[PDB]
Amino acid sequence: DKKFQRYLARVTDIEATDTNNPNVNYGIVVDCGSSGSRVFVYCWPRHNGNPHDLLDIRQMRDKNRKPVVMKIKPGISEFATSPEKVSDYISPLLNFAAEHVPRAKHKETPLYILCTAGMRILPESQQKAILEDLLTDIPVHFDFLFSDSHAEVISGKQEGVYAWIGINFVLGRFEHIEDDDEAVVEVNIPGSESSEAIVRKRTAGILDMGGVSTQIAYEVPKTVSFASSQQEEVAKNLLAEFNLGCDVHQTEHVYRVYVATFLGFGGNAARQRYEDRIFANTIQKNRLLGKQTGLTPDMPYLDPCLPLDIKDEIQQNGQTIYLRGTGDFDLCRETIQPFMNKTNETQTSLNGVYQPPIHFQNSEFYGFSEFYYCTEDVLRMGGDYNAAKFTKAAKDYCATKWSILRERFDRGLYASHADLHRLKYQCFKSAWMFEVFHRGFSFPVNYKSLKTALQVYDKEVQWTLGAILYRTRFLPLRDIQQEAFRASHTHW
Ligand SMILES: *[C@@H]1O[C@H](CO)[C@@H](O[C@@H]2O[C@H](CO)[C@@H](O)[C@H](O)[C@H]2NC(C)=O)[C@H](O)[C@H]1NC(C)=O
Repeated sequence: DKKFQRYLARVTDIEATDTNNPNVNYGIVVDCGSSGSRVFVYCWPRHNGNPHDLLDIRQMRDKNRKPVVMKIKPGISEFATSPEKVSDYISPLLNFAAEHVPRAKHKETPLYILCTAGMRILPESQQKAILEDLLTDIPVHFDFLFSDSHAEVISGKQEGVYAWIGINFVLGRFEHIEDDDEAVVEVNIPGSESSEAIVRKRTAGILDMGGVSTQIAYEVPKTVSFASSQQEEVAKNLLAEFNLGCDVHQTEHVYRVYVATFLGFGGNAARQRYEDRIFANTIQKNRLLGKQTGLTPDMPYLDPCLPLDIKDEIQQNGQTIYLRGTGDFDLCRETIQPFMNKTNETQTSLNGVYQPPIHFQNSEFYGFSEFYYCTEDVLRMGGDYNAAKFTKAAKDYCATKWSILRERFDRGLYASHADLHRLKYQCFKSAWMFEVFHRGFSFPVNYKSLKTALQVYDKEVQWTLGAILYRTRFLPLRDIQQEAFRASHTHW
């Protein structure tokens, strides 16, 4: 009903942004990643004066009814030693934005340049060099609102928060009241009595398993009781407390969000760590004294995490170890358990990192990247996750002879996104996905509220959307509280 209407509205309301309307305002965000940089132009109409409503921010739409986006390579981090050269590298992006945003609105349009992993690993001295060249150079060539705070290297925690804001915004979870169809939660605002709890729309957490890293972000509605003051020190760094509303004295839009990123716990990284131990363990006595030493193709290591009868090899330090897949999904899950790096500490997930309790019976999550590729690309069951249906299909895929899988791949049976790498490593990654989810993060096997997906309302999740939404959160104060800040004239 209201979900279908919102679903239908976002897909069909793509009419080009009316640049001739003086009541539209604009904002610009640059995502400075490692592989490159992208710019997004967002617009919104005048705020309706309701303190409970956020801005109606949307991607700008050109005359062709396309999102106003441009991308360039290879990224800003490459100029670690050429900071003076950086302002010309982002010039194609700002000229692109200046074209679409009306000249009259440039002075009132903010520009935000937020850099992620590419700049995080540079020496701090060189990070500051790049920001300063942008800060001193851009204001002369463009009229956008650009200050020291507008150019920044954001942390991975901030990136997770912004992405969490982005998805919940498009899903309408910050629209309050009219939650008649949607689910609601009881919230304890940080630093407030237990009887001051409020009731508002439940939010959706995000699970993202990339090639290298796995990320998890969700809201912690209820007060958390920590076991140790030290545990709280760790949790401090994994918890974000912010206010999305314009009134700092209201609490309706105050959220506590947990964000954790696990380097080396992505699908591909896990497979590499697994192969590393197979390679290292060649000189273990059990491997040497058996017939799975792996030193020649006639005595290969039998890998249950590979499709049945596939022949693979590990090359490292000039040596070579030969493998043969036995396609045992359940045995693969047991083998890769150690690589989650779980400890015996309570309230911890991967790598012994603290995790706030999840109200599983009253929660929902979206699964991105491998969570979707491992359910859809070959198993063809993306969307609502069901452990029983997934484990069965995953088991059957792994037990299928490599030649049969290979023959089906050539006939086009699988998703057009699936390549031979997907066909080969689906088994390991499906089992890794299953274990990270159900024993890494401890989601119940019967969990019914996970939806794997590639996009939401037929559009990619823009963490830049959560960034613009957070940075512009006070603009509604103009339309609303003009009186509160009226100048007081003195009669001397
Ligand atoms: C998983 O845990 C293992 C240890 O249980 C980590 O391996 C250690 O990494 C440190 C680097 O900080 C080395 O100094 C140790 O020698 C390693 N020990 C062993 C036995 O290899 C490993 O880095 C962890 N994995 C991830 C992805 O964090």
